[PDB]
Amino acid sequence: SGAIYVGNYRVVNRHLATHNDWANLVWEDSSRDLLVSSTTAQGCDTIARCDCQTGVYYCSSRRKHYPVSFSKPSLIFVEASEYYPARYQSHLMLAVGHSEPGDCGGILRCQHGVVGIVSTGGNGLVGFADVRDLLWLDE
Ligand SMILES: NC(=O)[C@H]1CCC(=O)N(Cc2cccc3cc[nH]c23)C1
Ligand SMILES: [Zn+2]
Repeated sequence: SGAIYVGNYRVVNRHLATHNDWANLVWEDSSRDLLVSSTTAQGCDTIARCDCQTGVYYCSSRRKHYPVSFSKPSLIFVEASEYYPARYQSHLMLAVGHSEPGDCGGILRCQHGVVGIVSTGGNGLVGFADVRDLLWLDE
């Protein structure tokens, strides 16, 4: 589980979005596994605007934060799940680290702020949905 709160927006994994998220839909992309909904309260998270390839993510299946090296956003083949058939997910960053499905939503942070959220895993790998290119989150 996990969301990002910047301004009047809430960023969640599209596969974990609620009825409230869908009834206040701002933008969704199934190929990126992202969904953005609108909020009444004002969020304080800082979105990183950078090309950083090192950061720290939160892993709820271990209650720990882990430092990682991750790839630049790209089209990666992702195995079938109960939410999506086997497809290519775009804007995906891979890292060597522990991940379990319930870890989706855990934030990846660098020295400039929030980079993205946990979205894929398996085989000792962890994949993150990049949010740094969504400049409209600060406006
Ligand atoms: N973005 C996607 O396609 C998601 C859809 C829902 C989902 O459970 N997964 C599989 C998955 C995610 C995170 C961690 C692990 C570990 C094993 N399987 C994992 C992928
Ligand atoms: Zn950075």
